[PDB]
Amino acid sequence: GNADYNLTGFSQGNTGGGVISESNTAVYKKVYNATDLALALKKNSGVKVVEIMNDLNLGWNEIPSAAQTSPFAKHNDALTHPVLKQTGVSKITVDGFNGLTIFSANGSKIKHAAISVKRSSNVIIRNLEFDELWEWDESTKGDYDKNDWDYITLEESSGVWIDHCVFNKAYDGLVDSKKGTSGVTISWSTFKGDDGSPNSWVTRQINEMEANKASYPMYNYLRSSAVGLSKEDIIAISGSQKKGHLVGATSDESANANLSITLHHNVYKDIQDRMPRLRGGNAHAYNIIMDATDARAAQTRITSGMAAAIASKGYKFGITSNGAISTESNAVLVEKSVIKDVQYPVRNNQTDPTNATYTGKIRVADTIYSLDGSSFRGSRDTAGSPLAPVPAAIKPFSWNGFSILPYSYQLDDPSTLNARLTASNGAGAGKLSWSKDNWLKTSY
Amino acid sequence: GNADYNLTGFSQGNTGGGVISESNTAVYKKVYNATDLALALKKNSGVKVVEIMNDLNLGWNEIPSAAQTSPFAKHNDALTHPVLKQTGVSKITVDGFNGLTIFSANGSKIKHAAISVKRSSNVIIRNLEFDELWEWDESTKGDYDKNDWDYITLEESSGVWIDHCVFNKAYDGLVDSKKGTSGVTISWSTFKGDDGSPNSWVTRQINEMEANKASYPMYNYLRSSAVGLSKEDIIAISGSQKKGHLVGATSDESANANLSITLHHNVYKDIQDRMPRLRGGNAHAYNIIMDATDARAAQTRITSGMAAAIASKGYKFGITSNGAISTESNAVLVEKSVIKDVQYPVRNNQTDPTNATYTGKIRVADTIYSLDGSSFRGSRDTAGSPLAPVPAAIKPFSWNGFSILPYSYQLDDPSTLNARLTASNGAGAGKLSWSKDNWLKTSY
Repeated sequence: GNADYNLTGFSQGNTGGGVISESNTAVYKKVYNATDLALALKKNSGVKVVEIMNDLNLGWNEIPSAAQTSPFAKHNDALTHPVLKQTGVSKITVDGFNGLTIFSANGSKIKHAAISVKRSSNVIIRNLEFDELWEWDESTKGDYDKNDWDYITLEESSGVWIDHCVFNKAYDGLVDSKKGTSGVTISWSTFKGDDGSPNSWVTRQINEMEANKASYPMYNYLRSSAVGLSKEDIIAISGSQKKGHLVGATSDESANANLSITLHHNVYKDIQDRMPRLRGGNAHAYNIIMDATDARAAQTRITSGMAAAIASKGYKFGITSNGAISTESNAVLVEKSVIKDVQYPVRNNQTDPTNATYTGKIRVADTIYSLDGSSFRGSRDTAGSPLAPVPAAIKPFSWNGFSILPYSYQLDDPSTLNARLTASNGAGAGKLSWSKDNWLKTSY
Repeated sequence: GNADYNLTGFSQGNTGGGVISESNTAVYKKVYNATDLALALKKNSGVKVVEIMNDLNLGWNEIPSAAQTSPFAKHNDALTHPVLKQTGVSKITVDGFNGLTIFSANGSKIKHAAISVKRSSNVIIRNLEFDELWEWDESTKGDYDKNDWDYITLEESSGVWIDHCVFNKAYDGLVDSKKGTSGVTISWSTFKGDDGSPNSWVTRQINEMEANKASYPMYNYLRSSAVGLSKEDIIAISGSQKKGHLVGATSDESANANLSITLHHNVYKDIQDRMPRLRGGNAHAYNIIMDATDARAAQTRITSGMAAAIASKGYKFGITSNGAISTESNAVLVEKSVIKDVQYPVRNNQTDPTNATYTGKIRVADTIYSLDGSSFRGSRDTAGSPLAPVPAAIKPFSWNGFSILPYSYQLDDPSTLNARLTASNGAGAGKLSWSKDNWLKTSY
């Protein structure tokens, strides 16, 4: 039952904005447009609950002039997506809030904006879908290093629960946790790539370039006889999301040791990397799914000779196939999860395998794994395990600062997890239909 | 002016155990004896603040039986000091801590024990004096290569602030940083030798040998007609501390590139060497004093013919006169400091001056220097400077991995620095008397 939906993990104790009546207009704000949101989330507003009432199109050029002020700012410019070049892209900074809930009753969408949570505590964000924050990268040749658009970034914050949300493609990260942010739980959420339908977000981006190839040199090269990718090939390869969760963004900073995050009952569908990528702190994932089936299929479209031609011109275009990554003395435990078609599911050092300073600790327990039709269920520790950490000499697993995790939690069997998380009442926004006061609660 | 006491430098971002009330007994431990310390510093104890309440005598043979267990272990045996042969010497290993402050309210002493910090992050150590961890070396003939007793060793750790501490003689090093440890600041601290008073620690060691000369072949040789040193001469020459800070202990290890350390507002009185000695990484010293006046005086007791007689028998006994040393592609900047009676204040290659791989980068900016009554104020780099790096071909200075230091800081003028640091509210333990909660803070 509904206790399956309880707050668990490192965000334990977070009550957000509390249980507040919708009639308490001073502290419960119903948001219908960008101006309402700007007024509600203005620093020191004192607002405790923000109810998003409908989809919000929050790009810098489409919002009312009254909304073009803190907490909204113009983000880095859209350079390539025909829609985003019109709408613009905003960055909305939630700063200094202590005890805040942002939710919608029926899975409203947040489009064309990044959210940054800074210097805040006890923030709950639930039942929202995040979309239309990706575009093709010409400027940095496939590296996605310019726009810096991420759906949610947490900085120097404490106690954050993101739950029953859905995230689509992003130029950079989906949910990143930085600058010592502690007490994060992300649960019951869907992270997915583009599905390649004929009017998909990615297809719309590619169709624009196909009609004007000379204006997009990387795209033009990929389509040219030097490489030989079809437009359909490029849509398929571009469908998967390049980056999941960056937990600790700067190398060898001691504030990273304070990062803590729990991921559970989430689906990561065609996410190429960072589930999570950790530096220094403590991350626990249980009952998650990393299903990279479509990304793995897309990789079949790039042969070795094509890959050589792509890289020979300095372009990055292809499929990364990573799962969980622990670096820089971090601790990651994955348990009772399902991993499909991820080639390197368990990584312990990204920077220099013979420099132990860059190695993290990582362990996987009772997890189902499949690669190209293989079948394994077990741990990272048994001889020959396909979940063994690579590539550095292994640092024996232990948490950082405690012997056992400081919370209890309920575990499902991984063999039935895919059915549960992909059901009509599974992970994501707009799946759970109950009275809206339930979105303010943290246990059932 | 309490902001003068702010945490700065590479340990920025370290908050230690945080602000915790002394009434919060689960995580704030008052330590009166070795057993209390052993319980508080046991791996995974979860303790955040350790308040040392009084001087601690922590030798392996003097502590309670209940304290003879991890995190305490027996160190290498005392072979020569009459006191240490009775008390024994312990090694206390702080392992796996994240966010820990160890302090005392009034400058309590830690005696007869080495502290090793391993695999830890965000550690603060303040207002403690470290003493009685030196003895005469017969076994390695003056090399001090056997006992391996150091007051503090940091290994594979991140974020360490040592501040308002005092260090006396040690067999080996005072504070060493190893195995890729980064984010270290040492500030407002005193490092001093023995003062040669009639019951000083060094005098007690020499008196024991004077009464039993045949049992100490090196001491006996030095006193013999082959050399002609008096007991008083040997006490004076032994008074200075041989080694300061070893930052990177193994030649050409890739983890050395990750070492970072800031030294500031410290006094190094009669320290012969290693202020700091760096391999590979980055070290910044500002507003420090290296005052080797008494060591320089002691050197006058060894004439050329005496020195030749000492060396001819394979003994090392004398006065090294080094300051800051950068090796193996490391970067050391010293600025706004005072250096007195150090003959070789700036060194760039200890292992083989004809091999550039062993040369480090080093620069000194606006520093006051005096040798045998001379007077200079200036930099490393100007013609005829007595602060020029020796002895290898000079590598142009630059930091490793960054262009400018990743932190901001205020510089005092070196002309008033000696007065400031040797004042009643100057560097060292037992010097600041403010309410004890101030020892937990990192800014003022």
